[PDB]
Formats: sequence, C-alpha cells, structure tokens
Amino acid sequence: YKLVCYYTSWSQYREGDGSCFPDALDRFLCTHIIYSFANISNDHIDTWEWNDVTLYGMLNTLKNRNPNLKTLLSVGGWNFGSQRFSKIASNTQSRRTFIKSVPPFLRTHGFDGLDLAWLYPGRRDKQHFTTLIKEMKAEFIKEAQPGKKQLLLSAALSAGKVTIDSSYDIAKISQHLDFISIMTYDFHGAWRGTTGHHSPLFRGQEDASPDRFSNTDYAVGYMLRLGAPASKLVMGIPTFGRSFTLASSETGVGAPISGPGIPGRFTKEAGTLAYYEICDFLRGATVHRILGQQVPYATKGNQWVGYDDQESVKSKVQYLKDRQLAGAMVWALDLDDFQGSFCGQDLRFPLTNAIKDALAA
Amino acid sequence: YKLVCYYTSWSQYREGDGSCFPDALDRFLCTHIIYSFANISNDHIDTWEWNDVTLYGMLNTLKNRNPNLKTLLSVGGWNFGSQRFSKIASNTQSRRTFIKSVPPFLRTHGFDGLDLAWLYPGRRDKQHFTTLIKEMKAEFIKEAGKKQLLLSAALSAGKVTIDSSYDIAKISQHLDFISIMTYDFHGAWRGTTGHHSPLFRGQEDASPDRFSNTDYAVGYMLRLGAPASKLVMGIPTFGRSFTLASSETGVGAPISGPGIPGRFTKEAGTLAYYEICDFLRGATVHRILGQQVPYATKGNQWVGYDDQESVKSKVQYLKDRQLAGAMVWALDLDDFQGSFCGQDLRFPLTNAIKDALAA
Amino acid sequence: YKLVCYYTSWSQYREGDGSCFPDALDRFLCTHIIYSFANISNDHIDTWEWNDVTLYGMLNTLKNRNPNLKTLLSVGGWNFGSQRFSKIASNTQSRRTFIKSVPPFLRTHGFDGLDLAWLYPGRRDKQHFTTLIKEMKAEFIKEAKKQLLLSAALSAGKVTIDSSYDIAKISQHLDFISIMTYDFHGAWRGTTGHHSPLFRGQEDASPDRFSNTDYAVGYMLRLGAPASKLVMGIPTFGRSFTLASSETGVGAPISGPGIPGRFTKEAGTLAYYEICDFLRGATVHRILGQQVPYATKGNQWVGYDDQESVKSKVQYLKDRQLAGAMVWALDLDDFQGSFCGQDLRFPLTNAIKDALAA
Amino acid sequence: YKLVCYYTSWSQYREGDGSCFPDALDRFLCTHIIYSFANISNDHIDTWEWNDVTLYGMLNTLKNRNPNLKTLLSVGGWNFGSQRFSKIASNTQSRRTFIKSVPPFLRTHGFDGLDLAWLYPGRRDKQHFTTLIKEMKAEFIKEAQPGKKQLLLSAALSAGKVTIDSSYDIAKISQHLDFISIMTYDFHGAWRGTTGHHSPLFRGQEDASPDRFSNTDYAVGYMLRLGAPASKLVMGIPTFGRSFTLASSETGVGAPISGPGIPGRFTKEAGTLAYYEICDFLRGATVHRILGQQVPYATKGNQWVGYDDQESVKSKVQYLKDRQLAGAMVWALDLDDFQGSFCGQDLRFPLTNAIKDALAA
Ligand SMILES: *[C@@H]1O[C@H](CO)[C@@H](O[C@@H]2O[C@H](CO)[C@@H](O)[C@H](O)[C@H]2NC(C)=O)[C@H](O)[C@H]1NC(C)=O
Ligand SMILES: *[C@@H]1O[C@H](CO)[C@@H](O[C@@H]2O[C@H](CO)[C@@H](O)[C@H](O)[C@H]2NC(C)=O)[C@H](O)[C@H]1NC(C)=O
Ligand SMILES: *[C@@H]1O[C@H](CO)[C@@H](O[C@@H]2O[C@H](CO)[C@@H](O)[C@H](O)[C@H]2NC(C)=O)[C@H](O)[C@H]1NC(C)=O
Ligand SMILES: *[C@@H]1O[C@H](CO)[C@@H](O[C@@H]2O[C@H](CO)[C@@H](O)[C@H](O)[C@H]2NC(C)=O)[C@H](O)[C@H]1NC(C)=O
Repeated sequence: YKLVCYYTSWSQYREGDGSCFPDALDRFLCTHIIYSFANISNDHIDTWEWNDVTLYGMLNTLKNRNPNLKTLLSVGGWNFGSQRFSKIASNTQSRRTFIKSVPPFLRTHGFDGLDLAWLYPGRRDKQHFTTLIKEMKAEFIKEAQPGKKQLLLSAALSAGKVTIDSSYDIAKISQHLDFISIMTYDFHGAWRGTTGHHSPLFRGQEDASPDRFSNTDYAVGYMLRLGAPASKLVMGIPTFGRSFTLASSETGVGAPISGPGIPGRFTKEAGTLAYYEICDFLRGATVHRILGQQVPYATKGNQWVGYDDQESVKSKVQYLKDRQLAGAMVWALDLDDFQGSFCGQDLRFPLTNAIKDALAA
Repeated sequence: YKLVCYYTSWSQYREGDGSCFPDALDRFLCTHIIYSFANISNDHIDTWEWNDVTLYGMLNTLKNRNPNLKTLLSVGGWNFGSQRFSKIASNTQSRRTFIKSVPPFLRTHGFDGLDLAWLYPGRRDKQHFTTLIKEMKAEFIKEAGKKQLLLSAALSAGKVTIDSSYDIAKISQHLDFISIMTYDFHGAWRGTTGHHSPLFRGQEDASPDRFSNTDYAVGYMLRLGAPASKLVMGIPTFGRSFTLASSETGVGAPISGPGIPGRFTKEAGTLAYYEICDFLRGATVHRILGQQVPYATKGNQWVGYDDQESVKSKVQYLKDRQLAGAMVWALDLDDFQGSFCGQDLRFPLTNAIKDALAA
Repeated sequence: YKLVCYYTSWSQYREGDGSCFPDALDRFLCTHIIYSFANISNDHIDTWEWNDVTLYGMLNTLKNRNPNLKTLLSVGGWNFGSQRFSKIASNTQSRRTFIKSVPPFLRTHGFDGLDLAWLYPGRRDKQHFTTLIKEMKAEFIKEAKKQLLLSAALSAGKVTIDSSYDIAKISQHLDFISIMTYDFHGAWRGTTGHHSPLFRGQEDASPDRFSNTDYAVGYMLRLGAPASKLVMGIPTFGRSFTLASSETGVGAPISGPGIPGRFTKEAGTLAYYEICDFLRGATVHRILGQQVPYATKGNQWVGYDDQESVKSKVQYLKDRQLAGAMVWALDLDDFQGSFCGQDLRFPLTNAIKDALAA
Repeated sequence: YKLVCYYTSWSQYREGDGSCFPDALDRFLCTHIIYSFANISNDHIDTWEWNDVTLYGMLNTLKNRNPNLKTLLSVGGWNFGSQRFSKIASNTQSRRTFIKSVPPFLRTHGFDGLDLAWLYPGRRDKQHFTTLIKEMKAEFIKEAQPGKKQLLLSAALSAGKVTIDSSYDIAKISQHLDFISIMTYDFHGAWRGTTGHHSPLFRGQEDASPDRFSNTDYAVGYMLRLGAPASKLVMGIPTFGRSFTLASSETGVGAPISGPGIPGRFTKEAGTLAYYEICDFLRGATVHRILGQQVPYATKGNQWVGYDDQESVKSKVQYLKDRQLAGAMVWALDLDDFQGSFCGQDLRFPLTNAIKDALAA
C-alpha cells in the first residue's frame, strides 16, 4: 500500500509549537510526501513561498536515510484560482509552456513527481483537464525515455459527486495518472445550519442526511464505478476537524448551529481545528461515536467538532483494504500532532502512525 | 423504557440443556414477557401446546415476586397460517367471536394483554387488519373496574410488507406498542452471505436496496406516522447462518444454502446465542463496518449474530431516537442457562440490553 | 376553491402604467385579496406606507359591488426583519400586546383577517411561531360579527419548513396556508434555472429534488397539513438572468441576474406585463419535465409562467384536492390589459380563475 | 439519428391479423431493423425458430429497394437462460468458439451486425460481459481488415439501476459497442400492488413514485454519467402497454390492483397489450395524460393500461434530441399497428412513424 502525506508550506508560519517545517517530519512515516503548493507564473511552474527552495531541500533530505521515500510537488491549491488554472489549461501555448517547464523544475529541485491540484475544474474544463493530464504524462515519458526513473504524476480530486460529474472524465484521466488521491473530507452533508461530520465513512442514519453522497463510502464506490482502478485510488483521511458553534442545548448530529466553531490557537481559522488543537479541546469534553458513520465528534460548552481519531482512521484503513484500494492519503502532516506533545502519550504523528500501522496489520 | 421479551413454547422440546421452560426465566429481567403462540379454533382464542396451561402458570408465577412484570399472549406466529387468520379477520361473524373470546381466556390464564402476531396480512387485508385492531382495543376498553388489557402487535420491518399490509398511522392510535421485527432481514444479494439484523445499511454498493436494516425500518415507521413513544425496536439473540460455497468469507460471499443446524435448536440457518458461543471457539469474528454488528466464520460456516457490544449499540440507537424501548427475540435463544458463554452469567445479551437501557 | 391574491402597496410607486392602486383591481377576480404589508411598532400592529389608510379604503371599497369578497392584511414581509419579528414573538409581554392590538385594528380598517408573513422564523423560533399562531387564533375566537380569518404565507423550501414550522399543529389553527411555491433555487450555481417549476423534470438539470412546486405540496401534505387548508402559490412574475455564453438552455452559464424591467426596476425579476414586451422577438421553450416556459433573447433569459402553465398548475392542485390557488401578485400580472396583445386585464389571474371553475 | 427497430420472430404465430412476418415491414421506416432472437448451441450462434432462415431472407430482402437500411441479428433473449449465457461467456474455449462463429453466420445470412441481448448478466458476470464485448468487437475488426464493411456490434441493456449497477461496466463496454439500446420501459411490475406507468419519461409527482430511478430520464442520465457517450446511446420507446386489473373504484396512478390486466386477444399475455390491442381498448375508455410523466394511461371498467401514443413518443423524441442522443429504439415493430387497420387511421406503423417524423422534424 501507499501512504501519501501532504505537507503544507504555509504551516511554517503558525505561532510557537504550531510552526511546522519539513525537518520535523518522520522520514519513515509515509511512502510519498507531497509538498504543497507550487505556483504557475508566466506559464512556468514556480515557487510560491519565499523560502520554498530551502524547504524543498529540507524535505528531500529525508530521502538520504530512506531511499524508498518518494516526494512530489503539488501545483495549484485553493489560493491559486480555479479560473487562473483554467486559463492556463485551455490555451494551447500556455499549456505547452507549463508542461515543458515541469520536468526540469522537478529534477532541479529533487522531486520524484508532480501532483496536480486544480481545485477544481468547472463545467467547461472537463476536456481541458483530461488533455492537460494526457499531455503532462506524455512529457514525463519523453523525459525519461533515455533510461531515467520516470517522474510520477498524481492528482488530488474532489470526492464531491457534483464536482466529479461536472469536471472529471474519470476513466480517461485514470489511464495516465500513477495514482488519484480522492479528497474524502470537507463534505457539506449536514442540512444547512446544523452539525454534521465532515468526513463520515458511511451515510449513516438514512432519514437524517440532505443527500446520499456526502460520505467516503459513496465517493469511493462512485469513482470505482466510473472507472478509476482500485489499484490507483488512494483514499483521503483527514487529520483535522471541522467545528461549529452550537445554538442550543442540543449537541447531537443535526443539532442547530449559529456558525463555524471558534478558531484554534494555532490554526486560526473559524470552523477548522488541527488534531493537536482537538487534543487540547478534548480535556473537559465529551466524545460520542456516530453510530452509522464510524467516526467521532466531541462537544464542550457551545462548541462541537467532527474529527478523526486513532480508532476511526484504523476503521477507514480497514475499509480501503477491504476494497483493495492503493492506500491512504493524509491531509495533512502539519495538522497531526507532529510535535508529539499535545495528545498526552508522547508520540509524534499519532494519527498518521495509526494509519501506517493499520495498513501493515 | 420497555424491555419486551419473547418466550417460545416450543423451546421446551429442545434436547438436554437446550430445553427451556418459563421457570428458567429471570423474573426481574424484562418489563414485559410475551408467550408465543396461541391458536384460533372455531374462532375462539385457544392453547397451542398440550401442556400450554401448565406453562401459562409457570410464566405468571414469576409475577408473584415482581409486581411490575407484565405478561401477554401472542396469537398467530409462522405456523398459524396467514390464509386462516385472514378468513377469521375478514369475516364479520368470526371476527366478533374471536375478539369476544379474548378477554376471558386471558383473565382465566392470567395474562395482561394480547399481542397480535399475524405474519403477515396480505394486501387484501390491510383494512381487515386495521378493523381487527380497532375493534379488539374497543372490547378491551369496554371492560373496567379492572386493569385494561394491553394490546400490542409484532410488525414486519420489511418495506414491501409494511406498504402492502399496515395502515401505520391508524393502527398506531390503538396499539399500546408496536414491536418492529428488525431482524431476519433478507438484504443480501441472492445466494450470498449477509447479516440478518444490521443496524445501518453499511457499504452502499454492497446491497440491492437500502431498506434491509434496522435504521431504515425504524425511520420508515416514524415517517408513516408511528409515534416514537409507541415503537419498540426488535433485537435478536439468535444468529442467521449459511454454508459457504467457496474460500470467500466476507459479506456478500457465495453460499450453497443455510448453515448446519445447531445442536440444540436444530433449525438449519439459525443458531441460539449459546450455540454461537460454542461456534466462536476457533472462529474468526469480524465487525461489519457501518452495520455495527458482527459475523463469525469457521470452515464452511458463516453466521451473522448479535453480541453484548452490538446490542448495546442498538440500544444507544433506540434511545437517541426516543423509541419506547427494546423487544427481544427470544429469551430462550439467549444463554439462559448461563453456562455456555464462559462468563457464568444468565441471559448475557438480554442483560446487556437491560444495562444499556438504564445507562 | 379559494383564489387568494396579493396586492403589494409599494407597487403604487412604479412609473407610468406600472403604478398600481387597489382601485385598479377587478373586484370579482379573487375570493380573497391580501394587502401587503403592515408593520409592528411598539408591539402593536400598525401601518407601513404613509397613505396606507387611504389605500385600505380603496381596497375595501371593492366589497361594495361584491359582498362575498374577503380582504386580509398581511403583516411582516421581507423588509420587516426576521430578528425583529422574533424579538416580539419570543417575549410573553410583547406577544400579548401584539395579539391584543390586532382585532380592533382590522375591524377599524375593514379587514376580514390577518395574514402572517414572518419571513422567516429561524431554527430557534419553531415553537415560538406555533405559540404565536395558537394564541392569535384564540384571541380571534374570543373577540368574535364574523370571526376574523387567520392565514399564513409559508416558505416552500424544505430546509425552512423543517427548521421553522410545526405544520401539523399550526395547520389546526390557521384558516388557510398559502405555500410560496416560487422563487426556488432551481438552478445549479452560476447557471440558468426556472424558479417555479411544477415538477422536478430532468433530474440532472436541477440541483436537488426539493426545489419545485410538487415536492413542496406533497411535503406539506405529508407533514399533516390538510389538503383543504393548503392554497398553492402561483407567480405572475418571472426570474431572469444575464447569459454568459451562446448557450441558452436550462443549466446554461450566467454572469448574473437579468437586466431590470423598465417598471419593476429589480435585477433578476420581471412582471408578466414586462415579459410580454420581452417576448417580441424572443424564443420561448416549454421545459419538458417542469411544465413551465422560459424565454430567451440576446443575453437575457427568464423563467416565468404563462396562461398555459398556470392552467397546468391549477389542474395539478385540483387533482391534489387543494383549497385553491394563491397569486403573487396582482400588480405583477398585466392589470392594465395593454401589454399582452389582446386588451384583457389580468390575463394570468383570469386564466387561474377559469381553470378553477372549469 | 438512428431509428433502431426490433422484429420478434415469435410474432409470426399470433392468431389472424396479429401474425407478423418480415414482409409486412416498411423498408423505409427504420434505419436499423434487429431480428430477435438467435440461439447459441454447441457454443456456435444458431437459428431458433424452424423457419428462421426463410424469415432472415424476407427481412434482408427489404434492403433491395433501401440500400441505407441495416439489419442485425440479436442473440440471447428472455428465454435463453442467463445462466446458460454466463457459462458460455465465462469459459475461455466456449467464448472463443461463439465469437469465431458469429461473422461467418452473419455474412452467410445477410446481416450487417450482431446485437447482444444477454438478459441479464448476473453480479458475477460483469467482467465476463465486458470481455465478451471487447473480444467480439476485435473479431469484427479482424474479419473486415481486408477492406470489407465492418460488422456492427450493439447491445440491448437494462434501464434498471439495480441491474446496471450489478451487471454492466458502462464506461468500458460503450468504448467497443457501436450503439447501446437502453430498454427504457417495463419499469412498474404488478408485484407492487398499485397502478404505475411502465415507461414514464420523468419521475413525476414525487410521492406517487416508488423510487427516483424507475423512469426514462433517470436511466438515460445515469448511463451518460457512467460514461456512455450520448452519440452511442439509443433510447428505447415501447409500442406496447403494461396493464393491471383494478381492485377498487380508484383509477389514478397508485390505485390498488389485484394483479395483471386481462390478456389481449392477439398477444395472449396477462399484463401486456400491443398498441393495436390498445386502440381497440380505447373505444369506450377514458385516457388521462399523467402530468409529471408526459405519458398517458387509459382505464375502462376494472382494467388500467399505461402505454405510449403519438403525442408521447413525440415528446420522448424531443427529449432524446435535446440530449443529443444517437436516436431511438423501438420495441417492437410487431406490437405497433403494423396492419394499419386497428387505430382507425388506415396508416401502418403509427407509433413508429410518429417517432420517425419527430426525429426528422
Ligand atoms: C503566482 O503567480 C502569479 C503570476 O501569474 C502571480 O500573480 C501576479 O502577481 C502580480 C503581483 O501582485 C500581479 O501584478 C499580477 O497581476 C498577477 N498576475 C495575475 C495574472 O494574476 C502571483 O502573485 C504568484 N503568487 C506567488 C505567491 O508567487
Ligand atoms: C388450531 O386450530 C385449527 C383449526 O381450528 C386446528 O386445525 C384443525 O386440525 C384438525 C386436526 O386436529 C383438522 O381435521 C382440521 O381440518 C383443522 N382445521 C382447519 C380446517 O384448519 C389446529 O390443529 C389447531 N392447532 C393447535 C394444535 O392448537
Ligand atoms: C416599523 O416599526 C419600527 C418600530 O419598531 C420602525 O423602526 C423605528 O424607526 C425609527 C426611525 O425610523 C427608529 O428611531 C426606531 O429605533 C425604530 N424602531 C426599532 C427599534 O426598530 C420602522 O420605521 C417602521 N416601519 C415603517 C416604514 O413605518
Ligand atoms: C438452443 O440451444 C440449446 C443448446 O444449449 C438447446 O438446449 C438443448 O436442448 C436439447 C433438446 O433438444 C436438450 O436435450 C439439451 O440438454 C439442451 N442443452 C442445454 C445445454 O440446455 C435448445 O434446445 C435450443 N433452443 C432452440 C429453440 O433451438
């Protein structure tokens, strides 16, 4: 199995113990570490953060003691602009320049491949996305034709049915990608204004959800039916939680909310909490396992958070193994307790290690 | 919460330690114990087993030490005959006679209610079923300075049967409680393994419909108008077994037929919890993701059953839904002797249900 | 069948022939006419427009030639304030004051009932709304001269219904419910879609199965509303968009709301009389599974209702045995009779009236 | 557009004016006529009816005056045995023998192609079905390599979501099939105990529908979403009706029934009526058009029949043209008023002609 883990470069800026640089990562933890994100400027792949070159080096040094470890650079991301990516992919020239720029940039900076993170192509971009992937793969084959280790090509795809139907021609792109990381988290499955877990394994209570597809199981089954080979599908597992501010004494799934949860001390984004911030939150909280969904939520005062713990990530791994998938993808290393100090057991990357352990069991 | 438990009169005939008589039951276990089954001959409610009157007494004796414990007799069952029950229900005369014969027969033998177990009304019987229930409740009402006789019904949890034969919104007005039989589901693809009592659907592309599970049935009855306060969720103490046809042993694996009969229950395809505890020695147990229930497999045998862990999840579910309580099928299929499941505790599953309801 | 029709007071301000006053309304057209909207000040129902009293007068004057015509006053509206209405209804004292204030105000001004238009109660207001309606009806029974009528305009949106209304309870006390089956979010984000389809139609051409008239009516019926108390909303206006490409079908990309109408001046909306003008040189397409039309011309697209579609909607409500139809709104139909090419006033409302009687 | 029409060889046996042989067919009516069904014996495609060779000849004679008309032979059918077809398709040797036997049988008998009508592959047959289709197409390509007109390969597929999910890998088989005829009819079995139209265009009144997928629109949309190109999808339109015996004075959609309708004089099958039988039934009956489903039903006394008429097949064609599908498929020519004498208009094939005209408009 593959254990693909994302490292986000903006996590270096979090205050104090929240600051995460590549040298804080365990070189033997993942099979593939993906650095996010690279920019596309003047149609050439390029760095994003001022010190990306330094951080690329910190990341690639992990391979010194672990030859098996592969690294990839992810281009795009949420702050890129779906519109701007679209412009680059639809223009014959821009697309060629972009593709031509990638292999030298990866060889020059020590990466083993590229991860495409166009988040997300819209209706009107389905064929351009397919074309971009086919051409990018063709370039990697050409670059390596004279005996080199061929560069890997992956893509982070939405797990949302609406986006999959409008933007991806799954059977076609699957033939060219080395693997697909399906982003099975950040689901918007709760009725507007109510609590709901953002990464349930299954739909759960039948009459309590807006739809049948805002869950991991549905998304995975859908992509498999559309033609993604199980051997190329890597299932996303989050290390973060999605939070809400409760509007009443009700605390179950579907309880009324007044908005996103209070921002965490380190991540500072209303509605999200890193696993290490959740560990702090859990002191004084009550944890409840959602019966039909195989995942927990915790609640304390007027706050409620749906997240994943060691027990739930092991269940998600059991699921992906039962389905013979390629492995797990983790978003993200800097959101797991990478310091090993917040979740009272003195062990770094508790969630990611739980996933690694389950894949090996 | 109500903890409604069924006792089956034909369990007495079971070999050795399998034999179960009402005196072997724990008087403080359930809130309601239901005796199954009564017959209908010449349109009058009548005993089924030769020694039925003897068993009725053993059962009600349990009430001497427990003031609160309640008992009911269940008329119908799988061997009664839907064909027969229909004729009795449809026919105006036969219906009045039957109804009339009920209160007396109960009082005499000392029961506190009637449980209708018509399995199951056909499409042409939906109205007859509603009338029978309304009129039966009527006769119970026109009788008190005593305690009013309770009226309950055991209903299919199967969507097709519910749609074709029950007028839920109407019959629920008159029933004191509905016991939904959320087990013995036939949700697996034909010729394959599947759990007969999953709490949820589980993997979406691994079953034909999303209807064959406890959650769907409970939600559908609440959707059809059944008040939560009158709904008691069925939890089985038995497992449903199969004979595997290949090396595959997961959910959905091919089968050649029902599992080998249990040493005591001797019914291919079914195993009492105490027989499962024996089967578990040397077996591999897997908890089904999303369904919240276990299956065990050993050699060419495979069985989907309920254990302390799963009945507790089922109780947690019913309490979150604010249902009336739990129904157990059946006391005689739990480890009532207390000596088969290595703990040396009688009624391990029913007790687990009792403790979870109180939790 | 009831034919409940809204008249909006702000329509008096529209320019030229768009100006609409109660005295422009045909007194035999509707069975009930609701005046929108009244305010609530210092916890007492009160007037909104500076000339409301004069307008109340013109309305009720319609009852002279037609004795069986009823009129109601709607309180609330979109400009009222969901939070405000909440403050009033969730405080025992304010609630009592408001309810007490209602009967006399209605009697004094010639109204036969009150229409509650709290748009809309939030999740924390479901019980409060039920209590407000129950106590308001009790006051009406107590005060009864013909008992005053109490109706309510309810959202047709599943989420709002689930969060805001205890349908079984409030429907026992209301004389009728007008379900607002229009202004649905009938389109995938950033694309065209009809705002008032009768059925869902092509399943992949609309975001969900709830945003249509049929779903909302079946839902309210399932939740306990007696069919005999449910009045189905039919719009006489259209919802428009500005196209972003050469595609013009349902689901085509848009860049924003449609160009405002000359008279209604509201981006994204068009009165039927404005649409009749728009139709000259336009192409009309009947949406197959939705039983309603859209028209397109140049970079504009509008989903609306016409005589054929309002007649299908009436056929549907009659088949469902509903209490009747609600029309929003008289001032948006061609009340002048001059814009649609056949010198006949209220073409749409008259089409509904004819369908109800047929 | 394509107008694919089925001729069933058992219709020759119907009493009197119901007997239909290929020489009663209009050579200019359809673009493709499919003869149903051929057998597979000793693993070789073979005839089924005693006089099939004669009837093949009558059918192909129709191309004499119409060079554009194509004919295909359908193998399988309801009386074949899905398990028998499965044994053939799963065994390597049996499969090869069958595939090898097809081109020579088609050339010898004057057919332009083969229609696969395995009704239906089981859960364990999905991959075997894909392989059968791929190898068959490969044999057709090989047979024509030396410059011949390549033989056509089509498949009649279930429109039932449950069957599609268990039996077909849509994305893959649609790559090798020249066209797919989706059997969008026979959606409301009498087992449900209520009246329901068997071929509605849309779901319609939501609370009157058993589910979301038993309608033409869902099945078409679903196959498109699963990867079948619109240009290879031919939508089935029935010329027959599905009938029921009413159990009460209620006659609308969802009314209680006691079972299938009384058999027609010529088709002699409870629950089905050919369009020419429906025309006789309509005298004295009341026709109701189902608002949200765009199709009619007729009722008279204790009988109720859901069917298609000139107005509804016209709407179905409008629908398929709007979706840019390849065309329409008609089941079946012998069930339309082929004599032209039952529907009081003196014109043959009224329903098939209304479809032809709508496709051309
Ligand atoms: C990523 O690359 C794009 C280049 O396309 C950068 O965007 C430009 O930024 C400059 C400086 O503010 C602007 O003047 C241009 O208008 C931008 N171009 C476009 C087309 O938007 C962007 O700043 C880069 N991001 C980073 C962090 O390097
Ligand atoms: C339940 O009652 C039925 C009917 O009263 C009993 O069935 C009858 O059995 C006798 C034999 O003892 C047959 O001759 C009759 O034909 C049966 N009646 C019919 C027509 O069904 C049945 O035996 C009773 N069950 C018990 C054992 O209590
Ligand atoms: C409806 O009634 C409210 C009173 O609740 C009016 O709002 C008041 O407006 C005045 C000045 O315009 C303010 O000084 C008050 O504070 C407002 N009341 C509050 C606290 O909400 C509103 O203007 C009335 N609407 C109309 C058009 O008459
Ligand atoms: C279609 O071909 C099958 C061959 O498999 C025929 O089935 C055989 O029928 C004979 C009777 O003539 C039986 O003795 C065999 O046992 C059957 N074989 C199998 C494998 O089923 C069938 O008769 C043919 N049908 C027609 C109408 O020609």
